[PDB]
Amino acid sequence: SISEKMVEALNRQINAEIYSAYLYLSMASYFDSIGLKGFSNWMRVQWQEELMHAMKMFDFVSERGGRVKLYAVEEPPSEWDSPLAAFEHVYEHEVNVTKRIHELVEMAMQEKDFATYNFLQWYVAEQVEEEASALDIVEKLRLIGEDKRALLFLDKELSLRQ
Amino acid sequence: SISEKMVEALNRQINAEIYSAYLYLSMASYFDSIGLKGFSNWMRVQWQEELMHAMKMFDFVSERGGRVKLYAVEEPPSEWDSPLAAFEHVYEHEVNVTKRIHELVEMAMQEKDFATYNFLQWYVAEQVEEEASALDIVEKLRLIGEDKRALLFLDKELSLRQ
Amino acid sequence: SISEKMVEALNRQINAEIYSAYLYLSMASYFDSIGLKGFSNWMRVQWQEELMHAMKMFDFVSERGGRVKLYAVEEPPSEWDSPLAAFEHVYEHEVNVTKRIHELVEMAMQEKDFATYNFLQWYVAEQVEEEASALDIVEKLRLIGEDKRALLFLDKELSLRQ
Amino acid sequence: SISEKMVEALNRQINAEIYSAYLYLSMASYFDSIGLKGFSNWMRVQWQEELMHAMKMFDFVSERGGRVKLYAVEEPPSEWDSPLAAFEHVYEHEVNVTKRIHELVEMAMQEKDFATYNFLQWYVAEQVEEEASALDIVEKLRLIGEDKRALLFLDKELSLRQ
Amino acid sequence: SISEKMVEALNRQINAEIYSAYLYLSMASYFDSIGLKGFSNWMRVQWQEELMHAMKMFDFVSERGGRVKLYAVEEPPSEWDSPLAAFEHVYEHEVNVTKRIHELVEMAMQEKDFATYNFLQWYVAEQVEEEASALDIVEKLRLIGEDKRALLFLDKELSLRQ
Amino acid sequence: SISEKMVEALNRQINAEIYSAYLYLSMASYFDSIGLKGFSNWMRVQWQEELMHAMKMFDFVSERGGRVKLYAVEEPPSEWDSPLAAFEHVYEHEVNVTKRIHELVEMAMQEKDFATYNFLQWYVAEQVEEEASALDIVEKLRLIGEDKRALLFLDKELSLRQ
Ligand SMILES: [Zn+2]
Ligand SMILES: [Zn+2]
Ligand SMILES: [Zn+2]
Ligand SMILES: [Zn+2]
Ligand SMILES: [Zn+2]
Ligand SMILES: [Zn+2]
Ligand SMILES: [Zn+2]
Ligand SMILES: [Zn+2]
Ligand SMILES: [Zn+2]
Ligand SMILES: [Zn+2]
Ligand SMILES: [Zn+2]
Ligand SMILES: [Zn+2]
Repeated sequence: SISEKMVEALNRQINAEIYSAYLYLSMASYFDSIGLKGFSNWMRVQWQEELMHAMKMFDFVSERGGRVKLYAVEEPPSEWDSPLAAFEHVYEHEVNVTKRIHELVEMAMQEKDFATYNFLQWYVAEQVEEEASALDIVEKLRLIGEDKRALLFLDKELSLRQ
Repeated sequence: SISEKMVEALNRQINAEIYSAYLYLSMASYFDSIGLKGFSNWMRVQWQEELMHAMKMFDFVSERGGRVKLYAVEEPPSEWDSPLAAFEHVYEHEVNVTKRIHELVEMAMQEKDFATYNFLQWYVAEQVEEEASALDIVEKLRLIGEDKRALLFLDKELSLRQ
Repeated sequence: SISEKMVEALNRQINAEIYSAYLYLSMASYFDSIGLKGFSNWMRVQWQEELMHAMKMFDFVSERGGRVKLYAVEEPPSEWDSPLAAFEHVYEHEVNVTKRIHELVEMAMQEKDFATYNFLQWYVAEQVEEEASALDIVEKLRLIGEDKRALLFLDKELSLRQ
Repeated sequence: SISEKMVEALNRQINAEIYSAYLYLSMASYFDSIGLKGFSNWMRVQWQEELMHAMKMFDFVSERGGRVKLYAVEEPPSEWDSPLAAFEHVYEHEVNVTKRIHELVEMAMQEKDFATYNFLQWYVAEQVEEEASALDIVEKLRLIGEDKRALLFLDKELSLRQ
Repeated sequence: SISEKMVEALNRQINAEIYSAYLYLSMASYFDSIGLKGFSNWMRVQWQEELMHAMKMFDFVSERGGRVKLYAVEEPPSEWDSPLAAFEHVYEHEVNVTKRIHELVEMAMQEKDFATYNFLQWYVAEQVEEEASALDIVEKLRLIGEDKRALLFLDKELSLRQ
Repeated sequence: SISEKMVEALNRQINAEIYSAYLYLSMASYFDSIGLKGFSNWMRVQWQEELMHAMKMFDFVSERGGRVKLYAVEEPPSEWDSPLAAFEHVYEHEVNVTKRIHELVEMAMQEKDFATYNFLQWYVAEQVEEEASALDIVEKLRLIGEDKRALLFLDKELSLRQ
């Protein structure tokens, strides 16, 4: 029954989801600059999805009678060494988001805030996919190496994402 | 071929459109906090629309051969004295966005960047609608004054925005 | 931001577009009077179209924050020497309408009223069609000459205008 | 009111568009000859597109009251050293096309020929896509280098163009 | 199989078909200059068709393993004394075309190039229609003489061609 | 512009595909002799399919303007120690065919004969299925050993092939 500490922690996480969106938008611009439009498209859809994660939590906080406060969204990095390094960064970033969602879950249960626990279980399950989807692309890119035809094949797969 | 100056200016405007979106999202939280879900709905539509403004320019910059650089999105104000004050802030903000667009249009003309000039005409037209829509709500709020039943009539009208 | 000078000029042009309509309605009566019901139809369609030209500008003036003032609509002439003379007048009239639109365009450019400038571009494009459509009929009526059978063929063709 | 000079210049551009088509049709022959049917298909589409560009300006010139004069279409080159070299020539050719459309735009601004100026804005925008589309393929071929499997992957992509 | 002799002769016929197209494009501008939009429609459809006759041969040469070489397209005549004179010129040009097609047929057969012989039969049959359609309109214009309504009736009939 | 060398290598592979068919027909007669009419059926289906492989390549060489030259089809072996040994011969024969296909593919790429490369990709993918199908059956026959009912069960399953 929503505490100030919970609302603050969720507002910080709204900020981290928007930051996640903006990181991937910056990667969209990186992949565009190196001609990989399929990879770009993947990042743009991820930036759309992260903003939906944020908005789902924005509505939740407000539905619970809490007040959403918005914080600065930081300037994201703009360059990566390669496609592999970008997706390794996606994976480590998402692993980190996972850690934060788990601390939120533990904070909810500590306060016996069952509505927040139940609402967060959606993110727990979405984090499982985020990490697996990023990891699978890291592994493909590791196999691919410098094979250009394979890089383009993957770029076409990623094109299809909606 | 687009100049570095013109790319930097569009990049700063992409940032101003994202901040616009973010201002409106902050307003949405303010309207929720005062029990005006219709006004809040209107702001949430406007936040999606400003992000569309931003992405149209984001795609144009790279289509032109330029590189988008993303900057920090500043923490927006979070309180307004009244619905009327919020919408006066919307109107003044949009008038100043128009000033920024027109300065872009001038800088394109000065550089004979016909491509950018042409592209920006969409924003010139769009700001006419932005300023009018805001101003119409300011004028209704002035006509309404402190009549709260008429405020809630407007609130219902705005909840219909899609 | 839209100047009083630009408003007044748009208001005079609205008057000119309604007078155009009224001039074509008068020609319609003239063509009925000499048994050319197709020519009459063409003028009735043109009267409806000029009114649409006027209303589009009517809506723009308030959208920009100005106020439309409506002025008297002048009594139009009512006889022409021939179908050709009537259509040469149509063509010259439209040529003069174009000159007036291009003058608004210049006044908007001089004021850096980009909004109004962009809006006027539709009228720019539309006068191209207006001049050519009239001129095509003028040219046919010159080719036709005094051949009344050919005149009536043209009358039946114009009766098809929707 | 459309000037002789502006007519000529537009007639010469109609020629340049037809030659563009023809050059692309030559490149389609070349691509067929080295067994790249997708690249050939892309060039056939582009030949049809350039003729549409030409026919748009052909129609405008007579709609403005001018007279199209048709000039000889020059023999295009028939061979390139590589697919990459053909597409570098596409990009350069389109950048040079853009320069001529922009000169047309200034000649229109200079003569206060707003009607032509406005009609040319379509070609301004279309040259943005024409340059980007060609540069994207140039950059792809530079990434592909000598990898013939990757080249054939790009050849299949380009088959899809309609 | 296909000989260099046969390819050269087909490449020159591809040129002649394109020149046919371009000739008919020139006549389109002529008819447009004298206000006959139906006639001009007919000439634009013919230009499209002649280009299709050309592309059909272009694709055949290439399918047979031959190489299409494109040559310059010569500046067509731009003026005729009358509609009748323009259609007599159509009729005579197509008569000459039919003679060259019959010559190609004979060359194929002398060479025992049975694939080319069979392919050109399409053109044999098509030249039958081309000549007859042109001659039908020549005879119609001959009857019409100076009758203005009859000229305008035929013009409308020709406006229906697609 | 398919080379003489490529044509000869393809003719040799037509001969190899016909011999493949003939080998399998001989294995049909063998399986017939030891009473396994499902195994026989599988071999007759394979004989028919290898003949289709051959005829697809016969048609390709001819469609490219090349000339198919047919060579002697050698006498195949007529006896095998057991069903297991027949299917191991099948397996190793197909692995040998795969190796010949990969050499044709590399010749094609060496010559930049992309139409032959692309055609050959059908055989590359078919050879994957051929090896897998034969190996699956080898593996089942090793598990089977001398178990009479398991052999009969596998025989009935091979009966069903069409
Ligand atoms: Zn997220
Ligand atoms: Zn995520
Ligand atoms: Zn905006
Ligand atoms: Zn806005
Ligand atoms: Zn009008
Ligand atoms: Zn008008
Ligand atoms: Zn073009
Ligand atoms: Zn182009
Ligand atoms: Zn023809
Ligand atoms: Zn013909
Ligand atoms: Zn086979
Ligand atoms: Zn096989």
